[PDB]
Amino acid sequence: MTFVALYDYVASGETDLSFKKGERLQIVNNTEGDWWLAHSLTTGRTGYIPSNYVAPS
Repeated sequence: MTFVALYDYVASGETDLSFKKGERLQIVNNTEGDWWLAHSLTTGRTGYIPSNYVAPS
């Protein structure tokens, strides 16, 4: 499922994914939690993102 970033996000660790507002991100894993594993359709990188920064697209 594809979500779209509502805000910019700047990563702070090894495992999260930076992204820009409007970037489209594929869900890799959102089975549970506030942090989701996502895959960017702009960069192709995969990492954890804050779920409250994205909405379905």
